[PDB]
Amino acid sequence: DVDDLLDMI
Repeated sequence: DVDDLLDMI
């Protein structure tokens, strides 16, 4: 989840 949100950044 965290990695995908980081990419969302």
